[PDB]
Amino acid sequence: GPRMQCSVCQWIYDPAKGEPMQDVAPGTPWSEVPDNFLCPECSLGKDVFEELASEAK
Ligand SMILES: [Zn+2]
Repeated sequence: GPRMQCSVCQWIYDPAKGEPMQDVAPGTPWSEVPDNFLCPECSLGKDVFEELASEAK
């Protein structure tokens, strides 16, 4: 259960919470996360995004 963050607004993405109400349910691979996804605070082209996501191992 990793978590990412945007180096713009500073929004942490916890797969344990995610934005299931945005076409992205918890426990989702950042990879699967459709580029359509845009930080609700600093959208972002998913380019300024890093870290990990989705719970595993
Ligand atoms: Zn953000």
